[PDB]
Formats: sequence, C-alpha cells, structure tokens
Amino acid sequence: NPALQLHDWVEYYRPFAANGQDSQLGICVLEPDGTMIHAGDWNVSFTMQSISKVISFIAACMSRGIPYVLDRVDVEPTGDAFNSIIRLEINKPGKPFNPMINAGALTIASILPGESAYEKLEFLYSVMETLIGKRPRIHEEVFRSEWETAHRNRALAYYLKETNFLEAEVEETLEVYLKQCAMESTTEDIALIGLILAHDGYHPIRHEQVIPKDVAKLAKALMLTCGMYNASGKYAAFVGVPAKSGVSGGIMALVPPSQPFQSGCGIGIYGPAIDEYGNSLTGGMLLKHMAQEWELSIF
Amino acid sequence: NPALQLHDWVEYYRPFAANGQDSQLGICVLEPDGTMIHAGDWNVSFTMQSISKVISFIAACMSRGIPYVLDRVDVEPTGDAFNSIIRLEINKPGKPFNPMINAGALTIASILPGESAYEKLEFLYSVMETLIGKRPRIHEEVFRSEWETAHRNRALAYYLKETNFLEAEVEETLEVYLKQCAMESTTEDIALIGLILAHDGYHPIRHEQVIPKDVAKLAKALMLTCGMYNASGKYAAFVGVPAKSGVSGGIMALVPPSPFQSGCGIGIYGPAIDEYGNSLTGGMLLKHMAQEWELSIF
Amino acid sequence: NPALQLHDWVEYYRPFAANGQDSQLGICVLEPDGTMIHAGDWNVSFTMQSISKVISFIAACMSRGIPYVLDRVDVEPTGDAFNSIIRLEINKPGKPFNPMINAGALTIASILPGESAYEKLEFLYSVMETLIGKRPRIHEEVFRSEWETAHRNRALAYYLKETNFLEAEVEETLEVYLKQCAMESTTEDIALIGLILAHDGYHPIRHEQVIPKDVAKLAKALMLTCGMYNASGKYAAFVGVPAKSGVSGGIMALVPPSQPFQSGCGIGIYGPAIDEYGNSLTGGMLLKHMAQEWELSIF
Amino acid sequence: NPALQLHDWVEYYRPFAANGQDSQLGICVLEPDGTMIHAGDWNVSFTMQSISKVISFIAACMSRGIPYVLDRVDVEPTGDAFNSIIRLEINKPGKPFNPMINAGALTIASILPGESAYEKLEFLYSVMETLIGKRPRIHEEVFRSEWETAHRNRALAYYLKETNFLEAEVEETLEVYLKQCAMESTTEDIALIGLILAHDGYHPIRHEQVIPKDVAKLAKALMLTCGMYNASGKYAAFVGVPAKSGVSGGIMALVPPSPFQSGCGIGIYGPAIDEYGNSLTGGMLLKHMAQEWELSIF
Repeated sequence: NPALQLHDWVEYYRPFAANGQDSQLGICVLEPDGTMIHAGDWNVSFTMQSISKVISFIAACMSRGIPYVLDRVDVEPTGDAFNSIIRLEINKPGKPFNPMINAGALTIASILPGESAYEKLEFLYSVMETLIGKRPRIHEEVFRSEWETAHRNRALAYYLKETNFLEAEVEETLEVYLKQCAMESTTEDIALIGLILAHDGYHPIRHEQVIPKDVAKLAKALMLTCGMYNASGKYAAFVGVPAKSGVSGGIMALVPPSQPFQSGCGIGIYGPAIDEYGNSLTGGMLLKHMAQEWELSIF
Repeated sequence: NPALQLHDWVEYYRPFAANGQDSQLGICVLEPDGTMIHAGDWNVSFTMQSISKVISFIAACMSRGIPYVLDRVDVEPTGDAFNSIIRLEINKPGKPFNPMINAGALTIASILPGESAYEKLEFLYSVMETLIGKRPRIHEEVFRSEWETAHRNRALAYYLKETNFLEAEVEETLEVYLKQCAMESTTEDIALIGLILAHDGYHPIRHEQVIPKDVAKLAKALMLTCGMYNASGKYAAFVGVPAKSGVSGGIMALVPPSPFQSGCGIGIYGPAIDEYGNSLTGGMLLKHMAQEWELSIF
Repeated sequence: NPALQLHDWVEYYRPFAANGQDSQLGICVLEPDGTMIHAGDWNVSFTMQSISKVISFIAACMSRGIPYVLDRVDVEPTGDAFNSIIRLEINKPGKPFNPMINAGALTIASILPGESAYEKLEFLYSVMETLIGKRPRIHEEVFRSEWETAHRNRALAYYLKETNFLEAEVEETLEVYLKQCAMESTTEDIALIGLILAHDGYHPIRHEQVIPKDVAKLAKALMLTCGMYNASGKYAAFVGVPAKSGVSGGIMALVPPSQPFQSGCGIGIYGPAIDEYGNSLTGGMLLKHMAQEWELSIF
Repeated sequence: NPALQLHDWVEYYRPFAANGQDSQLGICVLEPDGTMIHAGDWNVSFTMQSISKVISFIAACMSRGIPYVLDRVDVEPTGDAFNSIIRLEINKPGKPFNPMINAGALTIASILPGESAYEKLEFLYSVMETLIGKRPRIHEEVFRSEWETAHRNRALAYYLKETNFLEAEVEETLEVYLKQCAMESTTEDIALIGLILAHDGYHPIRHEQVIPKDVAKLAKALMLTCGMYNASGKYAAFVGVPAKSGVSGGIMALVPPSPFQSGCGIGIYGPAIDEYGNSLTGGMLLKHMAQEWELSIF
C-alpha cells in the first residue's frame, strides 16, 4: 500500500507546481528495519539549503553543549519570515529568536568550533558524515551564485555582529552558512536523517548512538515549532509531525515510534516549487495528505 | 511513586513563588482508568482565565466547523505577548494569528453561535458541561472587576471590529470573553478536560465521544504551538507537552497515549506568574515531571 | 492677480478629484488688513475634522500651560498613519508622539479642563469663539454616524487608557474628540484661524491678543512637522508652509510676515477627495501650486 | 552684545557635558556682510560625520537632479533612530524615508556621479569645495577605525542592495559614505555652509550662486524635518531653526533672512551627545540663542 499510495499522490500533486516558484516531486520514507519506499524524483540531487540548519544546530550543541548554544540563541517562533530582520533591532538586546530562521542559523554557524570557515565547516561535515555515512558533496555553482548575492543575509549577519551575537567575523560566517546550504542531497539522504532523529540520535541501520538523545530531541522540538517558519503553526495543525524546509524545495520530516510506520520513520520530500513561506508547495501538499491518511500527527 | 514524587516536587517548588507576581501550588493528574493523584492546593478553586480559550475554540469549531473558524482566525504563533495588538494593524488585512492570543480568542467569542452574549455563553457552558460534567460556576466578583478595567482587551476588540474580524458587537464579545475567563475550576477539572483532549475527545470516564476527534486534535496542536504564547518554544523544547495557561495561575497540560502509558490530563495551580503570563512555580513543576518521567512527545 | 490666479488654478485642479476618494474645490486667503479673496466652493460648510486638533491643542495649552501638555504628549513626527496604533504598545511607556495624530489628539481632549465631555467641550468652544467670533455649529448627523463606528479611535483611546495617557474616561473622551471633529466651517473660517496663528495669536481684525504667542508658535511648529502626518515631509519640501488637514477634505495653511502677502495671511482650502495620507488630493495640488508660484516657503 | 552673550552662554552650558557621552563647546555665527562671532572651541577641528549628508544630498541633486533623487529616496521623517533599519523591511518596497537618516544617505552616496567610490568622492569634495573654499581634509585615522567596525551601517547598506535601493556596490558605497563622514571641519566651516544655505545657495562672500536655489531650499526643508532625526520635532518646537547634526558633536544651523536680520549660519561643537545622536551642550546652546533672540522661523 504505502509504496503504491505514494506513487498515486505524487502523480496527483505534481500538477500544482504551476502555483509555486518546478514540476518535480519526490518522496522517500525509511524505517528502522531498512524498509525503504519512494516515488517521483526521489534520487535527484538538490542542495539542502535551510535543512542544513538542523544539522549545524546539532553540531553546535554537540561541540559546545546545549547550555552554551542557548545563551547565544533562543528557541522561540518569531511569527516573521525566515529571513526577517526586524526583531534584531526591536527586541533588545537583540538575541536571535531561534536557530531555524536565518538570523539564528547564522549565529549557530558562528559558534561552531573552529577559527576559520574551513575549521568550522570541517566539524560540521564530519558530523554530517556520521549521519549520511559519507562526506557532503557541495554544489560550487550554487554556492558561488549565492556568495555573490547573499545581501539580505549579510545584512542579518552584520546586524548580529553589532549586537554581538556572532562569535566570528561576518564574511567568515557567511561562508560557513552558505556552504552548508549548498550541501547536496536526495530525498534518501534527508529521509535517513529524520529516521535518526526520530529515534533520538540512534542510527537504526548502523546500530550506533550518533547524536545525543537530548540534542536530537531538542532538534525535533525546534522543527515542529520553527522548522517551517511562520507556517509551522499550520503544519502542526494539519500535519502534526516535526518538519524542516529548504528554499531549494526540500522537506525533511520524521515520525517518532508509535498500522503504517508503527516503528516510526524518516521522511524526505523534494518539490522545487515553493510557497510564500519558502516551503515546497507540492511537497507540502504531499506531506499533508500522507499525515492525513495514515494519521501521523504526534498530537 | 508518582503520588509521592508529586508531593515532594510541589513542596520543593512552592518557595519559588517569591520571584513572580502567590505561595500556592497544586497539581492533579488523571488517567483513562480513573486513577487520580494530587498534591498541594489541587482543590482550591480559581478562574480558568485564558485556559478557557481552548474550550471556546473547540466550541466554535463544533458549531461553525473548522473551515469557518479558519477563515476568521489563523493558527500561527505571533512571537508576541498574549495581549499584543501590533499584528492587527501591521499584518494586513489583519486576521488574528491564532485563537490562543487575546486577539484571536475574542474573534472566536464573536463567532460562537447566538444572537446575544447570553446565547453564545449558554452554548459555551454546555460544551464545557459535557466535559467537566456540570454547569461551570462564574466568579461574579472577578468578572465585575475585569469588566470595568479591561482596556487593553477593549482596544483589541475594537481594532478587530475595525478590520472586520468580529462577527459581533464589541461589548457583546467582551462580555462573552470576560465571562468564560471567569469560569471557575480546580486542578481536577482542567486535568479532566486535558484527559479528554489527550484521548482525541473521547471522555474516558463516560466512554463517549464528547468532542469531534479532528477538533480535539486541532486544539492540541494550538496548545503546543501557541498555548503558552511567546514562551511556547521553550515549552516544546523543555517540557514537550501540549499546554495552556491562564494569568490566574492555571496550567492545563496532557500526554497522548504511549508511567502514564495510556496518556493523562494535567491540572496545575500557581498564582505567581512570569513575564509571559504563565505560572512560575506551576511551570517549573510541569517541567520537572516532563524531564523526570520523559513525557515529551518529541 | 491673486484673485484671478486662484480662479484659474481651482478650475485647473478641480478635475484631479477622480483620483481621490468629491469634485469640489474651494480656497480663501485672508490678510491682516482685511483683504480677502476666494474661488471655487469657498463658502460651502464642512466639518473641520482633524483641523480641530490644532484648536484643542491650543485650548489645552492655554488652560493647563505648555508644560502640563508636554508631560502628556510629545511633539515628534511618527512616520506612521494619523490613526496608527503600533507606537502605543512598542514605544514604552507608550506616550503618544504628538497632538496631531489621532492618539495624541485623543490625549489632548482628555486633559481639556472639565469633568464631563460637556464641561471640556464648553471650554474648547469658547476658545473657538474667540477665534472665529461665533460659537461652533455642529453637524449632529456626522457626529452620530461617527459615534457609531469610531472603532479604530476607541481602540486607540482604550489603549491610551491602559498605558495611563488619558486624563478621562474613554467614552467621555471620544465624545469630546468626535464633537470637535464635527464642528462645521468654511474656507473662510479656517483661513481666519491661520491668519491669527500666522500673527502669533493676535487677531489682526479685532486687534486683540486672543492666543498666547508661545502657544500659537508651538501650534505652527507642530503643523509643519505633523500637521499633514506622514506627508508632512513632502509638504515641508514642496510647500514649506505650516498646514493641517481634515479627512473631510479641508486644509488650513498660513504664512508668517515677510510681493504677494508680504504681510502674511491665513489660508483655507476645501477639497473633499483625499489621498492615501488623508490629505485633500486637489486641495493639496492647489496649495503646492500656490506656494510654488508666489514662493511662500518659510525656508 | 551677541559676541558677548555667546561667551557667557558657552561658559554657562559647557559644564552640562557630564550628562552625555566631552567637556568642549564651541560656536560660530556668520553673516552675509562677513561679520563673524565666536566663543569657545570654535577652531577645534572635528569630523562632520552626519552633517555631511546634507552636502552629499545637495550634490546628488546637482548631478542627478531632484526628480531622479526623489525616485531613490523620500523626504519623510521616520520617527526612528538615525541608524534604524526597521522600515527597510516593513515599509515595502523599501524606499528609504529620507536622506538624513543613515539608510537614505547611503542610498544618496550610491547615486552620486561616478564609476567608483573615488569618482563619487571627487565630485563630492568639489561641491564641498565651492562651499568652504578648499578641498576638504579627511581624518584618515577616524575613517580607518570606522571602516573596520561599521556593522550597523553595513547591514543597512546590504539590505538596501537587496531591495534594489543602491545604485552601487555595497562596499563602494560604504567607502563613499564613511569618507564624507570623516571630512574635517570647524564651527567656522559649517557656519559658512549654513549661511550659503540660509541664502538659498548664494554664497554671500564670493557673490555667486553656488547651489541651485531650489536645491538649497529642499536641503533646508529636510534639515528642519529630519536633520535632527527622531528629535527634530522638539527642535522645530523649541528652537525652530533648520538644523543638522553629527555624532562627533557638530550641529549646523541657519536663519533665513528677516539681530541677524539678514540671516546667518551657525556652527556648533559639543562632543557629548544625547540618546538621539545630537550634541547635548551644543543643543542647549542653540536653544538658548533661538529663545533669547527669537530666531524661530515659526
């Protein structure tokens, strides 16, 4: 059923990509026992974009410890856009609200262990490797294009610098931030990432505690609350499963233990066309429909 | 153990009420089988205040239907104070972000079924009655006091009226709104309301579907995302249990099925509240439970 | 010339009333020597609306003294709409920015001498009488309509109450505020009002110091800076003369002493159709054109 | 008397520099006939900082023309801090409100004529030269220091670039911007610049039209409405003279024709500045003059 059903909903939702800003749609669901299913363009490589924020938040937590990270960044939804800047001036002293939005993610990248973008990125990549099992390939072309026009982000970054919420130089931090966003991946890779988090940091395939439980838990908490930005409320209400998105069109979702996926799973969706919030338009229609039918809500 | 650990914990966190604006602290946990445990001021009656926004919301949905409510109110966190008015003007057209914040709940009040505040209130008291099993008692004194000085809320109400997000007269809506907030309850009552919700609307004591499953589910979603206002994030991250509070000191919380392996309802009372409007001691108490028994749904 | 010229520009600008939200346009310029000119619909009665704010600000200043008024209300432009409310919550303790916007004007009305709307309004009317020479007639119909739908204003009012910036009950204050806005008048009446202010509180016709110099000066200062709300910057730049507007379409302008109007004057314009800022669309095109040609700018 | 009253006043307000973040205070008033009076630290050189936004603005207008500048920047007060970024995001599309605030002046810098910061700077130094009568000297040390830590301003610049309100590269614009701010001057120089402006651009010492009348008029309008940022209101109400300040302590002001019956230029220096970025002592000094001699154009 699952397999058959995904093939149906993918083909049923593919068309709404004319309402976003493209007609590609892929999904991959993975279980702790290795069972894997997919439909659509699930093996097509795309940059993780904002999905990498979950990982860097993890890395920073593992290196510095949750306390150290919480001093620098909060965990509250902002109600604003992922790249909004107003709360950095308004809300004094100006601490970023959470690590999912651009501002907090920029802060996180700045507190990653290392003295240079390379040193920090090395630590991030190594962790990434403990998850997907290989080193992250990067999309130089995308990183280049992005490094040349990351205006909004440099503004955010520079503003954070001033209010002293950047444990590193601006351009240095941009590089870290822009590279992680350029880390290539497929629905298969992010699906496996969710499956690991779904099981509180335990890799069910490799039987090894790759991420500390409390950290993986904290990560999930933030996905639910800020993972989909100022659309998270909707996701919680109509999907009710931790999820994170990437402007490139990806969505990493996951279901914690306890008919279908009774043992939980990691979800990986790809849908280039994105909505006003920056979340995959059809990717979201596919995730909502799934959760709806199989009743995945953790509420 | 739970019964005992609760007594220890309450006695332990009671003294922290000195940091908020109060020395009381009470709890009550209820299970589907009927087992109930409590410690401290669990029987001291208190107004539900905002804890009622969840029932009025649930009621609007039962009457109007979810589709109708979602056209009048959204379900997004504002990242602002519960009584913040900012977004009613800045975010045009001006649809209130969610029913948990004062702006949304007022909108919700205006859409309840009825030609008057009385009619809208009776429908509310009835739903609230198929939950706690009795007509709710209203703290007349508290209401009269709030009625005279609910300025902030009146501004909110009036602004919503201006942006056409009130399907009722302002004063009529204030009435309905300030009335539910005044409804009286003890940890036992909200604990029950929380158990019913935890079980997707099935009342585990009368064995009956008292709330449309999808509606109860939606309420729980809102609780987790906005129930504790601009403090909800920390709550999902440090307690991880859907919760809802009232400035009177109440906290309603619940654990979905799978200690308390079959879910549960939580009722907490702690008059002293923090900067976000959530009970200080009550909040600490819920956190300890959450940590120690691992209730987090994450 | 002046007379002839006004008749021309009125007829040239009348048509642009199809771009506002009506085709009426009137003007009346008055000098200290009694010389008066007008064109268009200058003798048509309209409610002063926000123009009354200048008067109540005056009254309050005369009764309480500028210090007392300045404690309750500031004199800074807000950059927001005349009926905006955000700064009442954002900017703590939440003091209104100026007496020209709705919020500050509501505060002013609340500090007018009296215990009731009647007692306060009596004081305001009496002052109004010392200016126009008669008691203000009121447009009951407009006041009624307005009292039934002044939502935005009650919100403002009620919010001020909470932050304690209203020296009176909300509804009481609304009545005061809503009545002054309903005070009827013609271009002739407001023109004479400007002429008095133009001469620092001296009635040039009646030869009597009706308004204290420092108060009339303060009033002018605020017209220039906040009189046209978030359009005052434009007026200062393209008109450069103190001015106040009323949503009903009126504009009261004035030129202080030192070819045309060398001895100064008071200007009264009426143009029902108003722009996005709430300022008469054609009334403004007429005031700009005048200032431009005769070079009225005080800069 | 003026020469003397100035000495008394300066000596009198000097001591108030303890309340701001400095003990210096200097002034210089210049008339069309060439009479010049001064008291205190009037010859102590200081960077113009924001006082230069008026000349760069005047220059952009001379080169591009007013119509072109007004499509890139408005002339409205923001009611916010000079270095506030808020409106660049909230007020869409995001056109900076006015050239006096940091956001606008940066926009202005980007539109000056030129293919590089050097070319845009030379055009600026030339205009500034047909005013003070000499190539402006740049405080290299101060500039180098600001260049390394102008974060806030960099954020502003970068946001404008994002909303397409910069007709130049960010760093190139920062350069031009941080360079003019570093231009050196004494009360005498800004006083002169103020006299020229007071006379609608006619230089009363060389008898020549050095600034298009309409342009000089527009500059004076902006000075009165935004020159003192979110403190301009108080200034129109308590000084009533078009003024412009710099965080270095400078204040430029001027009185249009009809003491000083033929207008005048004012140059003030007072390092200690208030919460709005305007000189504390300098501000008090200008106010006293304004009151005592009745300079108010209102």
